[PDB]
Amino acid sequence: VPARILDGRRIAEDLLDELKTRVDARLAAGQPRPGLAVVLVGGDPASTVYVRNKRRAAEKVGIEAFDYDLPAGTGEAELLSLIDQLNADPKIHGILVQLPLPGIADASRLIHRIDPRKDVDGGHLALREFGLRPCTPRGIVTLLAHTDQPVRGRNATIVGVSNHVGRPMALELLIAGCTVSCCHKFTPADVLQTHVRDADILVVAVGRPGLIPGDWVKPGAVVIDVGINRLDDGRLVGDVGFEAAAQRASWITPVPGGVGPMTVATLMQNTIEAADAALRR
Repeated sequence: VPARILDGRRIAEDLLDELKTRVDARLAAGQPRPGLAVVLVGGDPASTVYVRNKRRAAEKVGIEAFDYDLPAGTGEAELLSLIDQLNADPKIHGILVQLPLPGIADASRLIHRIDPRKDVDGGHLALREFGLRPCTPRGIVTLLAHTDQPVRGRNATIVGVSNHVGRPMALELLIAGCTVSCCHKFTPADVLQTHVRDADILVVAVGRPGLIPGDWVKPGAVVIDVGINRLDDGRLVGDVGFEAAAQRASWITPVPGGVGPMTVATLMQNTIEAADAALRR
């Protein structure tokens, strides 16, 4: 695609650096290093990769990763037993169990057994993967700073299903000097089209496939499409027609799919928050 890929990688790296600073400040203050148990059952290739990315993120931050790789065919009973052991171990601050578990379609009883104070994992929109949860309102500017595209003086359009997720992004773009328009899922299609066609910065957070045909995208635009729509046939698409969009945009977010680095980095952040919460009573 002539458009470059605007993905979670650099915002993740930045967050891991910040998290390593926090773990160092904890160790400077005599506190334990946070421990993360990551459980993998079986040898599914994608899962093995996901778990390796988690453990590697953990080591990069200085969290001690305690690895449990268990054979396929391990039953619910043995997993509950393991979980109970991790629950009881004071050096373990967070517990992640990698899904899916071979032969255990419903993982609910296992997930619920994880002590809530160690439940560090705990979605029609890929907000977490792009640092665009409402609780991180500076996210959209951080993401755009990892393009080579100007912000100030440019036209931004935000297409949102809730006023609530769009509002902090609209706001940060206003403060960054953008001329901003907010369109709702109910905005008439012709009006929507007009505002997409004018947008150098396009943020789409609706969760409806096909909402924005790719050819509407302004040449040179930054397209940030966080919808995650599961189609009829299993496939994942965003709210924007990716192939058509990617011939016009200067930067575009990737087709959703898999577990990106920013999600993993946020799991490390949750681990350190859990370890920090445990120093109370």
